[PDB]
Amino acid sequence: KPSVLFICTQDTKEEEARFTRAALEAAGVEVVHLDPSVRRSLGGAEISPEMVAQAGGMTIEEVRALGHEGKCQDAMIRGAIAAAHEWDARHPVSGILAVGGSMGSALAGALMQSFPYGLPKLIVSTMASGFTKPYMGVKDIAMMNAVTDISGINTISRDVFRNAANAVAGMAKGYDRDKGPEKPLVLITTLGTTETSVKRIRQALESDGCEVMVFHSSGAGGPTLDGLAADKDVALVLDLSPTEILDHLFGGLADAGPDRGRAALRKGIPTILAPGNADFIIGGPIDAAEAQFPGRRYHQHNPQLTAVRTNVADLRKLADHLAANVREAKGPVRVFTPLKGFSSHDSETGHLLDLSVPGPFAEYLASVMPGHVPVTAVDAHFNDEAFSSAVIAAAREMLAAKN
Amino acid sequence: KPSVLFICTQDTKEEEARFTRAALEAAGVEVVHLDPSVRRSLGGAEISPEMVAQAGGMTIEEVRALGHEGKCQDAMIRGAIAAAHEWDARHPVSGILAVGGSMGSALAGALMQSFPYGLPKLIVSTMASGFTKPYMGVKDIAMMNAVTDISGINTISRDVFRNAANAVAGMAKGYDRDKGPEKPLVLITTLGTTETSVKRIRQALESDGCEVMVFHSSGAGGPTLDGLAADKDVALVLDLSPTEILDHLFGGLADAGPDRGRAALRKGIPTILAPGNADFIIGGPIDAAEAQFPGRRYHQHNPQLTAVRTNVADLRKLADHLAANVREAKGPVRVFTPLKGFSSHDSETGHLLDLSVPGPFAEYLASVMPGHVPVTAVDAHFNDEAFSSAVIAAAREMLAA
Ligand SMILES: COc1cc(C(C)=O)ccc1O
Ligand SMILES: COc1cc(C(C)=O)ccc1O
Ligand code: NA
Ligand code: NA
Ligand code: NA
Repeated sequence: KPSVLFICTQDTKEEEARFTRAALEAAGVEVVHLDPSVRRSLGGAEISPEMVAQAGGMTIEEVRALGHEGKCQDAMIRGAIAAAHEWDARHPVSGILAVGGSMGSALAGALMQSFPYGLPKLIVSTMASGFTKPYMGVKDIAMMNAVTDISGINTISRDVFRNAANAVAGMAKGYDRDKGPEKPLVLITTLGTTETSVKRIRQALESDGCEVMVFHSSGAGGPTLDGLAADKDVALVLDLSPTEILDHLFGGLADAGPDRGRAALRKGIPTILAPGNADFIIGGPIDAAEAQFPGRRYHQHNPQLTAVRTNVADLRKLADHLAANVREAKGPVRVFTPLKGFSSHDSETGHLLDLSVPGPFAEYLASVMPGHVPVTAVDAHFNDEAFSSAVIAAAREMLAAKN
Repeated sequence: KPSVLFICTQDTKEEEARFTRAALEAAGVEVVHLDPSVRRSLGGAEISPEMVAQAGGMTIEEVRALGHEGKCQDAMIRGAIAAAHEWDARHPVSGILAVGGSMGSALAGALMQSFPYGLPKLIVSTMASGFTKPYMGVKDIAMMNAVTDISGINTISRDVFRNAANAVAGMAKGYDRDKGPEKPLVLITTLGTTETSVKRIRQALESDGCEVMVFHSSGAGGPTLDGLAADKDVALVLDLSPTEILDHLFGGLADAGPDRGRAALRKGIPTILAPGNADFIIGGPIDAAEAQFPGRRYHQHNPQLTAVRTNVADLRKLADHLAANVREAKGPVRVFTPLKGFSSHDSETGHLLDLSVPGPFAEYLASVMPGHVPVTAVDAHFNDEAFSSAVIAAAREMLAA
């Protein structure tokens, strides 16, 4: 029998998970239930909430002690993705089914984007608003809504759950993981403010036959890349947005701890580094951000998040940290850095342009990197075709290397 | 074996269509391929493009010569829906799978919205924008997207098509159309400018246990309601937006011919009429709309569509036509009309407001409707809670009768 990874929190409405798991089993698959609940642990799940938390580096006690709703969701996203790949590496699944509200669907979307293209993936959403919007697109994720007003406002339809179980079971029984052409797996980090070049890079390498995954470097994406680099078969890492490292260095909101970006280097995966988004630290709401980082220029991204302009002194600490990471690398590394700005905020159309910073940064980064890691300073903005073209050419050389 | 209705244009996706059909067959279903192609008519489709066109009342050559995105789409939607329900009438399907771009996905969505809640439904879209947006919400339609750039930009993936076929076959093999309680079926017409009250009406009757289908009355929706009313077990029709009748009278863009709105009445289904959106005729872009409909007032709804303000005389013609239709009714009919405006364009925060029209229109409408059909003039706007509540109360009485 094929195995389906089933993602569903039991702390709310435990009958949804019970019903859907029974419908999967009745349709002829085995179930591995991953339960990322924070409020209560009901039992009956292969991957318990406690296991989920710890896979991400926190005990559930520590997760429950977070006083920040965003950081708490990030911890369970990080844990769920870590636990799912740690499991799949040893016991491969043939499909992923998720049932959740706004937060649970968002967690499932991120997790599903980190599994291979073509693996069956289905989210059953239970919020009245639209489907979740996974980062940079739905990709191959199938979506169904279970909310109906028939028989009562905001009924959660068991007919949808039954249809979803029968669908995923059908897909899983038809799925042949070791089929089709093998596609080298390329992992990329980005923020919205570096998507222009990241999209060009993605499209070029996919055109070559690679499978490219793109992760949002806002607190959980970088850790997803790091987990894949350690536990799955990755051909190339393009760690182009070190937001989570820079925020770690200065107390920003994307802090994901000190080991961000080290895994690929320790595994010896060919890696390209770039300083996308190094023009800002991510602070909180404007009044808090200004209080935490006085005397700077700010851009209010949304009500919760403020881009805080960096300076040369800030980026020398980033350079030092990246150089130390690279000195631990067990495989090849290249570094590319743009001379005319790091993101769309740091641009002629943005609110944080400061052209005095890229030059000194590039010169210092080259001085601290070891001799076997060349730094290429590109006379372009990050989002210029000249910069994506330079990264693409380098990626293609690293992917052409023979065993 | 159960059957799956498979919607896919072969004139642009022939390889994908044959692959996906084969995958459905391998997974143990029979396939009914409905092919709404507009360029070519390739072999193997149960419901050919020619049938899609003619089931709606046009030859495929006539559809091709429209040259016009909206008129072509409306023709193929009307035809695809008529042909699909005609097939299903005698040979019932157990699921619907569609594979298409922007237009094919939208046609599939409209067709799926005219089939019962819970019947397996999956749209695989092939446009880069992602999923299509079915009118007033996805409800029970499942969505996938097959675009990928791997091995070539704007590829569409065999892995996704195979997953989609396996999914719908699995759902169809597990589907029991007789499971659960019967839901009384209620059909409603609307435009975006009457959605505020229609949403309340839908929610109240769904919460009573009804299945409610809602149709956009822009050229294909009304005809879908009429087809269902003629041929299916319908508990109640709320024909609250006679746009397609008004545009037939004046040559507007939602014209769907002379029989719009008659089927439910001729059959005898309990029906409520209202004059939602009677503040405007639908014209084309503003310059052409002014030339077609001179001497009026206009509101540019989007670059393609202009709302052309109606006047007293126009609405007396509409009332005459509605009354003629009602005199043919074989079952209960009631009428509700709002005294403070017919749509969100005809409101204090709308660009077509004319509060001098609803009062005299309501008087005239009552005078030409037969006396056994009540005509209630509500001292509210169409989209006010008082108006939806009046319609809901009458709907409940008519369902209980
Ligand atoms: C959290 O993700 C983002 C934050 C910013 C800021 C804070 O400007 C920009 C782009 C992003 O994708
Ligand atoms: C074609 O559908 C619509 C047209 C209008 C106009 C022409 O104002 C308003 C709402 C609609 O849902
Ligand atoms: Na949940
Ligand atoms: Na549950
Ligand atoms: Na939930």
